Formats: sequence, C-alpha cells, structure tokens
Amino acid sequence: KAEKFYSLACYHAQLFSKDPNTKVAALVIDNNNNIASVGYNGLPRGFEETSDRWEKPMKYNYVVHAQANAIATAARNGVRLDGCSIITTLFPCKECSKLIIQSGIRKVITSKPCKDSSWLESFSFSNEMFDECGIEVEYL
Amino acid sequence: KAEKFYSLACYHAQLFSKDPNTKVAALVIDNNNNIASVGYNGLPRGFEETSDRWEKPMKYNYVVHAQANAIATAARNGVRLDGCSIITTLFPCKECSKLIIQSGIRKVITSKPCKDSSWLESFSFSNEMFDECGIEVEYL
Amino acid sequence: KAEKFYSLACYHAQLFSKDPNTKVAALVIDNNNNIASVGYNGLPRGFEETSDRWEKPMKYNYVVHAQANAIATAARNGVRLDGCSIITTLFPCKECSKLIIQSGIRKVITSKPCKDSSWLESFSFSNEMFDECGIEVEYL
Amino acid sequence: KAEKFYSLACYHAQLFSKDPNTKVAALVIDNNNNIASVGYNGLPRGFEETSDRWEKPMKYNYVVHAQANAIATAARNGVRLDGCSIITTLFPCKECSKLIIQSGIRKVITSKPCKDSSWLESFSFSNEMFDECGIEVEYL
Amino acid sequence: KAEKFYSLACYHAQLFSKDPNTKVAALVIDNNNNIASVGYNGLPRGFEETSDRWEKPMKYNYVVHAQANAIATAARNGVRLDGCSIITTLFPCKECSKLIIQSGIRKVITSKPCKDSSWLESFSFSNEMFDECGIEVEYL
Amino acid sequence: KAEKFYSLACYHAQLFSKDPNTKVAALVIDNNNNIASVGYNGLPRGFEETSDRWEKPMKYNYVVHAQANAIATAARNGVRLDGCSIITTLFPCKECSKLIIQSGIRKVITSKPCKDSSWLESFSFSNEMFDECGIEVEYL
Ligand SMILES: Nc1ccn([C@H]2C[C@H](O)[C@@H](COP(=O)(O)OP(=O)(O)OP(=O)(O)O)O2)c(=O)n1
Ligand SMILES: Nc1ccn([C@H]2C[C@H](O)[C@@H](COP(=O)(O)OP(=O)(O)OP(=O)(O)O)O2)c(=O)n1
Ligand SMILES: Nc1ccn([C@H]2C[C@H](O)[C@@H](COP(=O)(O)OP(=O)(O)OP(=O)(O)O)O2)c(=O)n1
Ligand SMILES: Nc1ccn([C@H]2C[C@H](O)[C@@H](COP(=O)(O)OP(=O)(O)OP(=O)(O)O)O2)c(=O)n1
Ligand SMILES: Nc1ccn([C@H]2C[C@H](O)[C@@H](COP(=O)(O)OP(=O)(O)OP(=O)(O)O)O2)c(=O)n1
Ligand SMILES: Nc1ccn([C@H]2C[C@H](O)[C@@H](COP(=O)(O)OP(=O)(O)OP(=O)(O)O)O2)c(=O)n1
Ligand SMILES: Nc1ccn([C@H]2C[C@H](O)[C@@H](COP(=O)(O)O)O2)c(=O)n1
Ligand SMILES: Nc1ccn([C@H]2C[C@H](O)[C@@H](COP(=O)(O)O)O2)c(=O)n1
Ligand SMILES: Nc1ccn([C@H]2C[C@H](O)[C@@H](COP(=O)(O)O)O2)c(=O)n1
Ligand SMILES: Nc1ccn([C@H]2C[C@H](O)[C@@H](COP(=O)(O)O)O2)c(=O)n1
Ligand SMILES: Nc1ccn([C@H]2C[C@H](O)[C@@H](COP(=O)(O)O)O2)c(=O)n1
Ligand SMILES: Nc1ccn([C@H]2C[C@H](O)[C@@H](COP(=O)(O)O)O2)c(=O)n1
Ligand SMILES: [Mg+2]
Ligand SMILES: [Mg+2]
Ligand SMILES: [Mg+2]
Ligand SMILES: [Mg+2]
Ligand SMILES: [Mg+2]
Ligand SMILES: [Mg+2]
Ligand SMILES: [Zn+2]
Ligand SMILES: [Zn+2]
Ligand SMILES: [Zn+2]
Ligand SMILES: [Zn+2]
Ligand SMILES: [Zn+2]
Ligand SMILES: [Zn+2]
Repeated sequence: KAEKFYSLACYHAQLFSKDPNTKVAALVIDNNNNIASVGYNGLPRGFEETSDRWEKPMKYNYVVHAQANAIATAARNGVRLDGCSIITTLFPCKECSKLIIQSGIRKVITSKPCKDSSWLESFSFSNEMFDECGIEVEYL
Repeated sequence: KAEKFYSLACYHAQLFSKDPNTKVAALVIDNNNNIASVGYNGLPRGFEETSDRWEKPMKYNYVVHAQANAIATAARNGVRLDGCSIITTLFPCKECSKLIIQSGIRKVITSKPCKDSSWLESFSFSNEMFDECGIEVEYL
Repeated sequence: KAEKFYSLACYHAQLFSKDPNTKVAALVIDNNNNIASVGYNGLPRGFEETSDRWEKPMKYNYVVHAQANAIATAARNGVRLDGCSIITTLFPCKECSKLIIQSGIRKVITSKPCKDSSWLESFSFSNEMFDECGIEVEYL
Repeated sequence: KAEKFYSLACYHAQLFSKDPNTKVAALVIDNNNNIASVGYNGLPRGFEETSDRWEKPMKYNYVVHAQANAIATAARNGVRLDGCSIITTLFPCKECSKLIIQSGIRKVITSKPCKDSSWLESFSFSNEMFDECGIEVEYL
Repeated sequence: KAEKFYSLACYHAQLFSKDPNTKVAALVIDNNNNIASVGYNGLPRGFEETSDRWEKPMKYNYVVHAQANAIATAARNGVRLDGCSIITTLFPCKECSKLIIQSGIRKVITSKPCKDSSWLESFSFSNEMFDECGIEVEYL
Repeated sequence: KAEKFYSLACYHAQLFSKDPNTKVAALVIDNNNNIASVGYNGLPRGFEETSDRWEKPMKYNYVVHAQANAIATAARNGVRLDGCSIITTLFPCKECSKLIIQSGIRKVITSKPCKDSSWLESFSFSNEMFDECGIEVEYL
C-alpha cells in the first residue's frame, strides 16, 4: 500500500505542480490507510505565477512545499492529522520536518535523496530532528 | 480587543519561549474573537534544548516559528482555521506568510517591524504575497 | 483542474482496486480544490477477496462502490463534506446518488456513461434525483 | 440503555418516516452512550414525494435507508463515527452493512428479522460480511 | 418538523431521565433538520443516584440540565453547534440561556411555561438575554 | 507548564473581564500541552453591559463563568475537549463542575479557594461530584 501511495503521489505532482524543475507531492495517511490530506508544491493560491517567479533561486522566496501544503490544508479545513504517516515524493526539508513533528505525524515514507541534491544539508537537520523526536523514516 | 490579544500574546511568549534573544507568540482568532489556536517559538517537541542549539545562527535550523506552531497544532488537532485572523508579536517571515495564506487565515495583526530588523527582506516577500493574495495586514 | 483530478482518480483506481473488470475511484473536493476524501471500489476492509467473491454477479453482494467509500470514510473520520464536489471515474449508481445528495455534495463531475453500459437504468434514476434535488452534473 | 435507544428509534421512525409500509430509524451511539448521528428512511431531501414513488417496488429506486442516512449525515456534518455502535429498528441490508463496516462502526444492535421478510437474502450477505470483518451483532 | 422533534424529545426524557418530578430533554438541530446533539436531565455521569440526591431541593446541587448536557456533549465530542436551533421540552433557565447564547445557537423552540412554574423568574432573565442578544424564541 | 498556564490565565482575566470585583479565566489544555479552548467571565456576547447589571447580586443573573465559556466556545466551534485538563484562576462552582464532568475534562488545576469566599458551599458540591466521578483536582 505504501508503494502504491508513493506512485499515486508521483502522478499528483506531475499533474498539478508548475515547478519547472522539481515536482513534489505528499499524502497524509491514517492507520486505516485512508487519505487525510494531500498537497503539492506551488506558489500560494492566487499569487501571480510568472516565469521570473518560478526560476531558481527566486522561487524559494515564494514556493510552498508539498508537505507544508498538506499540513496547512488540514489546518484550514480542520482535518485532524495526529498519528498519521506522511508519504512524500521528496524527503522533507528541515522546515517541513519541523511542521511534521509539530502536527503529530509519526512516520515519513519516501525515497532516498539523490545525494547530488542541493538539499542534502537541509535534510541532515531533518534527520537529526526526526530521530531525536521519535518520528520514523522509511525508505521504499 | 486586538490590542488585548497582542498583549496576551506578548506575555505568552515571555512565559513559555526559551529563545534567549527573541520570544514570539501568536493567536489565531475567529470572527467572534474566540481563540482557535495558539503557538510560541521553540525547538520541536522533545528535541533536547542545549545552549549550542539555541545560539544564533545555529538555532534557525531547529526553531519552529510561533505562527507555524499555531497552524501545525490546528492540523494536529483538526481545528479549522479557515477565515480566522492571526495576532502575532512579530511580523511573519516569508515562510510563515505562505502558511498563513494556505491555511485560509484572512488577516494579520501585529506591530510594524523595527527597521533595524534582520528580517526586513523576508518581510518584504511576505507583504508582496499578502497583497496579491488579499490578506489584510493591520498594525497596532 | 477537474480534468487533472479525474486523471488522478483514474490512476488511483488502477493502482488500488482489485475488481477484475471495472476499477473505479472518486475524489471529494471543496471550493478551494482541496481534497476532502478519496475512495475506490473494493470488498469491505478485511473481507477475504477470493476469486469467487470477485466474479460477476456475485461481487455485487460484497463490493463497496468508490463514491460510497469516499463518503463512508468521511463519516468514519469526521471530515465534513457539505458543499463539496465529487469527481468520479464512473457515473454514480442510484444508491451512490442518494448518498451524494444526503451528504451535501453539490456537484458531480464524471464522464458520460458508455451507452453499452449495464448501469444505464440505475443512472437514469440518479439523474432524476440529481435534477429535482439540484445537484449539478458536469461531464468531462 | 441499548433497549431504551431502540425504543427511542422506533418512535423516531413512526414520527418522521413517510414509508407507507415499513418505517425505519437508526441511532449511532458512542462509548459514553452519547448520540453521534440519527437517521430515518425517506426519499432524498427535496425530492418530490408522490404516491407512485412510495409504492412497492418503485420506491426502492428512490428510498434512502435509515442507516445510510445516519452515516451520510455524519459525512455531511463532519461528525466522527469511528468506533461507535449503531442501534437500528431493522437489520441492515447488505448495502447498509457495507457502509457500517467502512464507516468504522463496530457493533449493530437491533431485533431479529421477521423471517417472513423479503430482505432475508440481503441480510444473509450482511451477516457474512459483519462476522468476517469483526462487527458484532447483538439482538435485544 | 419542529413539533415532531419536540414529541421525540418528550419521549427521550420519559425513557432516560431519572428525575422523579420533571423529566426534560433537548435536541440541537441544524438548518437541514439534522440532529447535532441530544441531552436529558440527570446527575453527572457516574455520580451515585440515591433517593436523597434526587429529592427536591437537594437535587438542584447535582442535576445537570438537558440543554446544558446537549451543549457539554458537543464540546466533549467536538461537534459544532454554531447556527443551530435547540428544541427543548422545558424553557431554558437563565444559566442554560447563557450557554445557548455562547454556543452560537440561534433559536429556541419549546412550550410556553406553565404560569404555575417555580422557574418564571429565571425564565424572565432568559428572555431578556435572548431578546437583547437576538436569539429567536418560538413556542409550540 | 501548568503554573505558566495559570499565570497566562490570570493575565487573560485581567485583560478582558469586565467584572468589577472578581476577574476569572480558564484554559482547556490537551495532553500535548496545546490549548484547546479559552474563556473568561463576562455578560453574554452583545448583552448591554451597564453598571447596574455588573453590581452584586444582580450580576449573577447575567454573568457567564469562565469555565462555562471555555466549554460553550468548544461546543460552538466543534473543538473536541474529551480527555483535556482545565486550568482556571478560580475553583469551579457546582454548575461549572457539572459541565466539566459532562464535557469529558479529566483534571482541574487551580488555586485553593480563599476560605473567606462566598462560594465555599458551591465549591463543596463541586468537590463531592469531582471525587466520586473521578475528575482529579490539583492545587498549585
Ligand atoms: N489540491 C490542492 C490545491 C492547491 N494546493 C496548493 C498548491 C499551491 O501552493 C497553491 C495554489 O495551487 P495552484 O497554483 O495550482 O492553484 P491556484 O488557485 O493558484 O490557481 P492557478 O492554477 O490558476 O494558479 O495551493 C495544494 O497543495 N493542493
Ligand atoms: N502550547 C504549546 C506547546 C508547545 N508548543 C510548541 C513550542 C515548541 O516549538 C514545541 C515544544 O515546546 P516546549 O519546548 O516548550 O515543550 P517540550 O514538550 O519540548 O518540553 P520541554 O519544555 O521540556 O522542552 O511545541 C506551542 O507552540 N504551544
Ligand atoms: N484509502 C482507502 C482504503 C480503503 N478503501 C476501501 C476500499 C475497499 O472497499 C476497502 C478495503 O480496501 P482494500 O481491500 O484495498 O484493503 P484491506 O484493508 O481489505 O486489505 P487487503 O488489501 O489485504 O485486502 O476499503 C478506500 O476506499 N480507500
Ligand atoms: N433528521 C433527519 C432529516 C432528514 N433525514 C433524511 C430522511 C430522508 O431520506 C431525507 C428527507 O427527509 P424528509 O423527506 O422528511 O424531509 P425533506 O427535506 O424532504 O422535506 P419534506 O418533509 O417536506 O419532504 O432526509 C434524516 O435521515 N434525518
Ligand atoms: N445520551 C446521553 C447520555 C448521558 N447524558 C447525561 C445525563 C446525565 O446528566 C449524565 C449521566 O446519565 P445517566 O445517569 O443516565 O448515565 P450514567 O452513565 O450515570 O449511568 P447510570 O444510568 O447507571 O446512572 O449524562 C445525556 O444527556 N445524554
Ligand atoms: N475570547 C473570548 C471572547 C468572549 N468570551 C465571552 C466572555 C463573555 O461572556 C462574552 C462576551 O465577551 P465581551 O463582553 O468581552 O465581548 P462582546 O462581544 O460582548 O463585546 P463588548 O466587549 O463590546 O461588550 O463572551 C470569551 O469567553 N472568550
Ligand atoms: N521538503 C521539500 C523540499 C522542496 N520542495 C519543493 C520546493 C521546490 O519547488 C522543489 C525543489 O526545487 P529544486 O529541485 O529546483 O531545488 O521542491 C518541497 O515541496 N518539499
Ligand atoms: N515569523 C517569525 C520569525 C521569527 N520567529 C522566531 C524565530 C526566532 O526564535 C526568533 C528570532 O530570533 P532572532 O531575533 O535572534 O533573529 O523569532 C518566529 O517565531 N516567527
Ligand atoms: N456508482 C458505481 C457503480 C459501480 N461501481 C463499481 C462496482 C463494481 O466493482 C464496478 C462495476 O463492475 P462491472 O463493470 O462488472 O459491472 O464498479 C462503483 O464503484 N460505483
Ligand atoms: N437496511 C434497511 C433496509 C430497508 N430499509 C427501508 C427501505 C424501505 O423504506 C423499508 C422496507 O420496505 P418494505 O418492508 O416494503 O420492503 O425499510 C432501511 O431503511 N434500511
Ligand atoms: N432549563 C432547565 C430547567 C430545569 N431542568 C431540569 C432540572 C430538574 O431536574 C427539572 C425540574 O425539576 P422540578 O420540576 O422539581 O423543579 O428540570 C432542565 O433540565 N433545564
Ligand atoms: N466557577 C466560577 C465561579 C465564579 N465565576 C465568576 C462569576 C463572577 O463574575 C465572579 C465572582 O464574583 P464575586 O467574587 O463578586 O462573587 O467569578 C466564574 O467565572 N467561575
Ligand atoms: Mg496558482
Ligand atoms: Mg522543549
Ligand atoms: Mg481487502
Ligand atoms: Mg422529503
Ligand atoms: Mg447515572
Ligand atoms: Mg460584552
Ligand atoms: Zn520543505
Ligand atoms: Zn516564520
Ligand atoms: Zn454506486
Ligand atoms: Zn439498507
Ligand atoms: Zn437550565
Ligand atoms: Zn461556575
């Protein structure tokens, strides 16, 4: 089931993300394997999406990460995430990892980062926080 | 009312936040002036808070912002924030601004940043996003 | 957007549904295009899925429909659906249509049934109920 | 308490159901004996109720069952049913039994079917699914 | 509909309430006539119900009112009551009226008090608060 | 943490309560130390606040207690209080104690009453109900 959800998230990212380089999506799943929340990476809702704003490095000032969006959407709609797992097509950065911990999510399921990534340092802080705070990491 | 909530938020930060430089709190409030969520800045729950982890600039890798915490708590407990206002003792950084927009919060109430702040560039992106996305900014 | 959700729903069905003839999925989506609930067709959770139980016509006694599942999951988790739209890879049968009406879903988005379908009579009652009760039907 | 809730449901059916032959109601009860959801059998809300549409067999194309309505109402309003019991004046048919299982309801409390019933075959499938999926049945 | 709910409430009180003098129940109902919460008058859950504790006037120190119970249950289970109506077999006392106003209930439906009632003074304050705060009172 | 929440509640009462003699506030806290609900004592929302209505003894006919307001607000907004603790600047009266028990709150954290209080008899009934119904009382 986890691998199928990962495949489902890869497709969601390809369908919806306007990021020209890296399309990211995340699914928050409860203990009955039901979907509690979904997000993809994009500029905030209604924010004009121009070519200049989607180029690197400018885009980092504007882009909302997929995992942050799944959690913000649950806050917006009042969907309780405590105790769920998060399945994400990309390992969460340090800022998303903070949100995952504080939102009560207990497990991150994803793929091992391409260690040519420019996010490797951010991911190192993610792993330090996850392991000490007791959030499991599972790689498919 | 907004001013009394800001004062309450200031006291919340002084009571709870362990940041040695800048203690921040935020309150999310609905149209009846009822409190829907509260947060303060701090390291993730259960992350050992050593002096080295709270020193600047290392603390930025670990500290969870007050507004991010209030939103993440609402996702954790399934408390709907759509349509609420957020009263914060510090203007939200660009990342918190993305969360505010995506969680359906309509209005930010805070103090005008001290123009000696090191966060002015981040706040500059916050206001560009708030203005295009139609989030009202109210200064006390 | 509706078309991308329909495509995502199609992939969800192909990944998860064990029906050997017709795999169906549905997405319930609010006015911000956020996903509130998801379902696919399958036997009840934990019911052993033997070849005999999945053969037609015996499977109709056991199979839970995708739209029924998405609504039942929302009841299970307390996720409010009032005012949402439902995007489904198959037009809802008359029983699913009753659930859609009673759960406050306002709009059905799907494909026009293949006029070789064995469900045309059931769909005929669905549309009579949708029209009198004011549920919009939108075909992709 | 269970028998009093059953009596309460019998009265609710008599008060509200327009079915000319069989009036049905159901109460979803949590582990503190609080009422989480209530339904009765009827045509969908706002659907014209004519004599022709309430006659047998035509009515089966239109009538929403009491247990299906209690669950659809919880989906509509975002009331969490997971782990509750359902007390119903009539044994749930196979379609309602699927919804009961998927909505997380753990126990069905009702009266033994009159085994002159035309629903006996549908009830046989209900019992097969309940017993294998671990939903208890209690007869008063 | 309001009259049928009042009748159902009367029966609920007769079935469940242990008050030897006056059995009271209340139903909180949304704009679709769905039941959001139900209560009846009784001592707190688990408080031993001796004859001395149910005798007047000692019972007033312990008895929980039906309308207070329906609201407290909604707080317990997180069921939103904002905008609902309350149908009660007895006019709410001044304390219940404060709860009704603060929980966002918009309308009280009940019977006109028997002018031999010992609660007329309390009801007098109830109506002054309902009128200034804009809660509609409807008598059956 | 409990003592800091008590200090936070004392300030909230001083900021917001218009009671000329005794300002009261209460915080409902979950097992992760997150704030679920907040209240202070005051006349009902929108009720004209005149000097005559805030004088003793007239005010008791109108004033909503802080703990009752925290619970009514949770009912209004659909915030689930079951299993939380309540931290209050004043010991709950017998009527608030009934609401605390019925709303699923499991622990009262407060300060020992000034035993020159005119509420001592009401508090005696509170303690009888709390101890028999299994709600803990903790004094700071
Ligand atoms: N189901 C959804 C819908 C939206 N979003 C997030 C992704 C972006 O951060 C933001 C906005 O998404 P879009 O840009 O796709 O949608 P807009 O509303 O901005 O419209 P448009 O596509 O015209 O830009 O919301 C999400 O995570 N999940
Ligand atoms: N009501 C609360 C409780 C917690 N938090 C946030 C602040 C921090 O980002 C994180 C953890 O807070 P603390 O460090 O104060 O609490 P811990 O659980 O880590 O315990 P300790 O005080 O021993 O560090 O949760 C919050 O915003 N609001
Ligand atoms: N995210 C989910 C998970 C489940 N279901 C529904 C589909 C079926 O009606 C039922 C059970 O699904 P599965 O058969 O896939 O899962 P089980 O729990 O039965 O396990 P298994 O795959 O071993 O049969 O729940 C759903 O609609 N959406
Ligand atoms: N508290 C309620 C209210 C309604 N329903 C269900 C029963 C029917 O399936 C549908 C419609 O009920 P009614 O026919 O009684 O109400 P309408 O809104 O259709 O009005 P009318 O009575 O004029 O037909 O809603 C329910 O289960 N519980
Ligand atoms: N569906 C319910 C269940 C309970 N209550 C309220 C009524 C009383 O104020 C309290 C306790 O009800 P009971 O006394 O009937 O139930 P107990 O749990 O105390 O058990 P017992 O019947 O053995 O006294 O809860 C309610 O309003 N609605
Ligand atoms: N965050 C809040 C807001 C309000 N209340 C309660 C306290 C009173 O019982 C009632 C009304 O509060 P106020 O009198 O402060 O507010 P009003 O809306 O009545 O306005 P005003 O201050 O002009 O009287 O609501 C509360 O407990 N918590
Ligand atoms: N935890 C993360 C990290 C990154 N991203 C998003 C931000 C960018 O849109 C993209 C990475 O862009 P790039 O590969 O160009 O750095 O992935 C995300 O959604 N979640
Ligand atoms: N929108 C923001 C921006 C910053 N902070 C927090 C992070 C740090 O803990 C502190 C600022 O630290 P300093 O003053 O050392 O930059 O405020 C916050 O909670 N919300
Ligand atoms: N509204 C509907 C109608 C049908 N189905 C499911 C039931 C079966 O699993 C499949 C159709 O099977 P067949 O094509 O063999 O009739 O679609 C569904 O999920 N929703
Ligand atoms: N599980 C079930 C089965 C049936 N019914 C309803 C449908 C009809 O309105 C009535 C039975 O009608 P009859 O006895 O004429 O078949 O009961 C129901 O609400 N729930
Ligand atoms: N608004 C009110 C007022 C009273 N009661 C209850 C309290 C007692 O149990 C009963 C009245 O008792 P008596 O008739 O002896 O005064 O009604 C109630 O539930 N709601
Ligand atoms: N459990 C209680 C008891 C009392 N109060 C409020 C009611 C009055 O506003 C004040 C006490 O007023 P006094 O001290 O004049 O009796 O405290 C409260 O909020 N909660
Ligand atoms: Mg966009
Ligand atoms: Mg800590
Ligand atoms: Mg299965
Ligand atoms: Mg009708
Ligand atoms: Mg009892
Ligand atoms: Mg006021
Ligand atoms: Zn990230
Ligand atoms: Zn920030
Ligand atoms: Zn169907
Ligand atoms: Zn049925
Ligand atoms: Zn009362
Ligand atoms: Zn009190």
